[PDB]
Amino acid sequence: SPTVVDAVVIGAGFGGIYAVHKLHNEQGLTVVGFDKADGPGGTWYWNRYPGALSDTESHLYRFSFDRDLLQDGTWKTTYITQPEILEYLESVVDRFDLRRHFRFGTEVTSAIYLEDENLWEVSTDKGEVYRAKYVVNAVGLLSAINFPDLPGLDTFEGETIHTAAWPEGKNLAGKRVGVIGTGSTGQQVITALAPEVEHLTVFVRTPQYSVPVGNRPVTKEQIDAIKADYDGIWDSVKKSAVAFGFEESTLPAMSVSEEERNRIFQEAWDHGGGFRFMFGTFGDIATDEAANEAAASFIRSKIAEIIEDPETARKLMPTGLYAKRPLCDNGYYEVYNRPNVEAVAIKENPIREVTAKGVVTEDGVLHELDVLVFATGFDAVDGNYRRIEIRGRNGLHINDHWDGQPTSYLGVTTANFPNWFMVLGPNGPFTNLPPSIETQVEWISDTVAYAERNEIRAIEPTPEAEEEWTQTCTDIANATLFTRGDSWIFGANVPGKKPSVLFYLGGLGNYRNVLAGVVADSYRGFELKSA
Ligand SMILES: Cc1cc2nc3c(=O)[nH]c(=O)nc-3n(C[C@H](O)[C@H](O)[C@H](O)COP(=O)(O)OP(=O)(O)OC[C@H]3O[C@@H](n4cnc5c(N)ncnc54)[C@H](O)[C@@H]3O)c2cc1C
Ligand SMILES: NC(=O)c1ccc[n+]([C@@H]2O[C@H](COP(=O)([O-])OP(=O)(O)OC[C@H]3O[C@@H](n4cnc5c(N)ncnc54)[C@H](OP(=O)(O)O)[C@@H]3O)[C@@H](O)[C@H]2O)c1
Repeated sequence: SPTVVDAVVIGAGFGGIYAVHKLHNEQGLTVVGFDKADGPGGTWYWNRYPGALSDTESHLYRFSFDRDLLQDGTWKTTYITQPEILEYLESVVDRFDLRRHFRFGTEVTSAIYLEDENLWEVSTDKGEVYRAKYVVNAVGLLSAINFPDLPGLDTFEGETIHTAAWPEGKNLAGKRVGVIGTGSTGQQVITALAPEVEHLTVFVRTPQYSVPVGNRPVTKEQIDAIKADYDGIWDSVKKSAVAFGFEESTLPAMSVSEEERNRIFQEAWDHGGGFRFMFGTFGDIATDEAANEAAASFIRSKIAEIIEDPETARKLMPTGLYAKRPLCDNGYYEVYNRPNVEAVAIKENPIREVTAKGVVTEDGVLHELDVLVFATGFDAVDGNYRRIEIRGRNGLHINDHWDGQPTSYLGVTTANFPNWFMVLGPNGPFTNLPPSIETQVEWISDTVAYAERNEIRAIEPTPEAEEEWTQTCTDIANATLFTRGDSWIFGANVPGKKPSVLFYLGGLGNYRNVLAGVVADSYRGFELKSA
């Protein structure tokens, strides 16, 4: 005796919160949501590591769809910490009475399409079964935990924390900590842990490029000036490419004098923001090799000013293309001048084994550790889809459908899987994410309503349309240097995972233009089954 509902939503982050609001409050459908978390927040429920903070400016790292909720927003700094975002997202849940629609502490273990009924059968880890005509997957593009295995790790004194599963209230003051990982998460937790711990050991494998964040206090008059121009601010954001609120440059870097190139880089550096350094200074830093090297070397010279010990600056000096997700920090490079901060270059002096009481290097040197923080990445974009049994038409598994690379049509849809939608699924926009999540959930909500109104019982894309979208994303990505960034953005960070394109990099405005032309062209690329 399964529970019948119109729509199932998986995940209670940004995407699920909004999807439950659109499907129930606006369209009046019966909806059930799920999250293995005990409450809402998604990313910001799980990542409670110290230093966790958004690189989207405070006034734009939030929903834009409700004007009253925009005029009630509050914040203290130019950027916003994890406890502030979790609080904001919880406030959205109470504001729209969404809580009662969500089954928390529950994991969706299977999602099986029943063709003869045109219904999805969704079963959970608690034993309950549901049947729905629509399924909306908001399972998170940076959500499936990546946890590398090390020799003898099952045999260790003390705790092993992956940053995306940090226990609330855990403080490491006065302890002896090691951190592995030098991406955005590692930098934040290294910078936050340095003043409190008595010895920090950073196992650095690939040092990265990072600019100052510039997180400045915000006055009431500043907030009010933003609130009285919210419409135009969001209008410009949604028409732009990366949607961070700053003017995106079209000036080629090597077309100006060396002094002007320096002046522009130094202005962004002093202002702050990783995305602004990459896209707000010149227009070809991500597509022109000479422009990219000008940006990379300017950052290197700054790191050489900061880190006094030249041998310490050597291990932390980033080489190669400036083509990973732009990073910014609250004083990351100054940490290594502290006497109680050690850097270990893992590529020269590798990790050999985890002992009972610490980590041994091929140094013939053990580093004792009360705690070992894992600042490693995510099985990004497609990870949380491959972890569960998703079968569509003819019972074809999602892993067999996504045999090689994960694919979509327009980032929100895939073939053989009718009435089945993805928020931040494969081959979607690469922007400030809340306004791209809103764009997707809005199109998904409008597409369900169109099915309900015109009596369609199954919508799904054609293989021809899906392959056309893959090619469109592949051609655009091949015009950039991100394809050679060697990061999670192209699926190169998980061993066993085959690299591929994973993002449409045409920008949010072009993406929204593509979605609107698809709808106006009577859902071009979509097969409709009626009656
Ligand atoms: C530390 C950090 C900082 C970031 N900073 C920024 C930033 O400044 N700007 C920006 O644009 N983006 C940022 N991001 C990225 C992005 O904005 C967030 O990941 C965003 O909140 C995604 O929202 P979501 O709802 O799509 O997914 P998530 O927040 O990841 O929510 C997915 C949810 O689905 C649940 N789930 C998955 N599978 C199942 C299942 N089988 N059953 C039940 N529940 C399931 C998970 O528990 C999770 O709670 C950051 C990400 C991280 C990790
Ligand atoms: N906006 C924000 O402030 C913010 C903050 C945190 C996260 N994020 C988002 O989340 C993404 C991922 O961030 P993240 O830093 O958690 O992930 P990440 O970019 O994948 O970083 C993983 C780190 O772990 C290292 N590592 C991986 N496997 C290892 C192994 N087997 N042994 C040793 N070291 C290993 C990596 O080194 P290698 O490079 O050598 O592989 C890297 O330094 C970011 O790009 C960003 O989109 C955003």
